[PDB]
Amino acid sequence: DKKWLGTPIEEMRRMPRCGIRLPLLRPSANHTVTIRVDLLRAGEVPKPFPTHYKDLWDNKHVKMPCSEQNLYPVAGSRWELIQTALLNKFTRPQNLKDAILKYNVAYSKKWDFTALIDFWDKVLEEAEAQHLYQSILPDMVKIALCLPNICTQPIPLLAAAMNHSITMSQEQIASLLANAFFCTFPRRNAKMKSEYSSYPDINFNRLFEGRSSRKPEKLKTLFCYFRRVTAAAPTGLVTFTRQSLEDFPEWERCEKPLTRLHVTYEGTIEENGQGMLQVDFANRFVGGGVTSAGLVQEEIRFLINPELIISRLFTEVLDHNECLIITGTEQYSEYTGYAETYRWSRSHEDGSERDDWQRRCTEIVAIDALHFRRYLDQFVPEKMRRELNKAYCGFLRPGVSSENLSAVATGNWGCGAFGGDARLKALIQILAAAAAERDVVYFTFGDSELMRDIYSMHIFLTERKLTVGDVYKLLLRYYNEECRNCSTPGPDIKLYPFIYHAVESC
Ligand SMILES: Nc1ncnc2c1ncn2[C@@H]1O[C@H](COP(=O)(O)OP(=O)(O)OC[C@@H]2C[C@@H](O)CN2)[C@@H](O)[C@H]1O
Repeated sequence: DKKWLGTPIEEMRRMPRCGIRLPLLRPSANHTVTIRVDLLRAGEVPKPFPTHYKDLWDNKHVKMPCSEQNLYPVAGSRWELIQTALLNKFTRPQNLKDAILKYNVAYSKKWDFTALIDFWDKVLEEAEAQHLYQSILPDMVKIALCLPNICTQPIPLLAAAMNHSITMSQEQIASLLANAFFCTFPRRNAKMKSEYSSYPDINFNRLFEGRSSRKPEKLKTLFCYFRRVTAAAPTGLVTFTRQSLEDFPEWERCEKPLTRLHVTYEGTIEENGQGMLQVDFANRFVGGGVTSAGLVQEEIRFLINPELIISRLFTEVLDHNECLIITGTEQYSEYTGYAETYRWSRSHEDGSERDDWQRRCTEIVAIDALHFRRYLDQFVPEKMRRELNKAYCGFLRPGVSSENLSAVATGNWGCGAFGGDARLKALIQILAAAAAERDVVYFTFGDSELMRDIYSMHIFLTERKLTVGDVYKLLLRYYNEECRNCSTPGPDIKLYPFIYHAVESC
């Protein structure tokens, strides 16, 4: 045999149908809202609040390109320079390189534009190139230069240990991302920077470097988005929430029972996870290498739903106890392949319903696993506890009862690029979801043996009525008996065989 095992997917909970009704949208101490809630209507472009541009240039807010404090030593206005540079007509790729470098002179040797030049000159056909420089690029410039009429309210940084939300319009995000494309955000470039060293890259200069064969596919994917959002203004909202928990369960003592499992070797988190909490296998610097050379699970999601990318403008590097939750991003592209075989396939028309805040009914959580360079390192209790607490923070929704929480749509978190063991991580996610009172929908991404192994272990543990704490104690025993005093690189016996023996022996 079967393509899926466990509980039928029809019997799992989904949004917004399992959704609480939303409370009224309102600005508060822990929620920044950048549009007029009183004027928010389905099918209408949201109105910025406030009506006129207000600037903050300080250690707690985004440094906007259009700030009067964005100055260049000649002090002149850098925003005036950006406007003059970008309002020239482009007919050849050198023109675009030269424009970006007019307000980035310190990087005129360091930033390579080979990928941009090759895309324009050596990938596109003539009519496609013409469309790019006659239509798409000038439309992008115009939405970028409208920034102070669109993003009128200062955007707070979602800094370390903040529990805070930002809700902004898809139109505001389009203007911001056009700016990132033209690399206009100040103080976000120097490799020896201080203020923003703990923030991800936002400006898109590394998208334009080198000769990776995947750069044309990343550019096709982003130009699909920019072509659609400059042609017809998008009408919905997107919320970005930083969440930080203080109190974690005492896992060894947790008496909660396991929840339900559906596990399948067909399908993906993004297509088969509708109405479910969709996991992003993140970097602690959210978005990973999306605007540089990365092209695995996180980067692909950030390309096909590009509104995710703007999280990099204001989300500080995640600590152990933190996650980011993004609600309302839209899917603009379809893809084939993965990593070095990734291709843009076509435009996607998102058919998601919107909630009462005009957000697409798509909820994504970024949780970063640890990057293990040795196999045995992940079985150390400290490290197991770390992964449990991370996943718990991602799954937990303080205030909300269990019957209003959708299933988690997840899979082989930490077990590709980050070197984790899928059988351990599967159990870690099962326990975290149990403590958060959510069911699990687990995609094994073509591994049919792994599907049968996860199913068999879950139903073994469930039938014996083992608690979260019972299971965690078995993890601690595997560590003590097979890993702690182990000389060799791999242990003598595997986790699942150990568990079956320990329980059946008792
Ligand atoms: N779309 C997908 N749906 C379900 N599973 C997927 C999907 N895409 C990839 N996978 C599976 O998930 C595994 C792990 O994906 P990776 O992206 O390598 O994740 P992980 O090891 O946590 O690496 C984290 C870093 C940090 C990110 O910025 C970039 N990659 C892959 O080896 C596949 O088996």
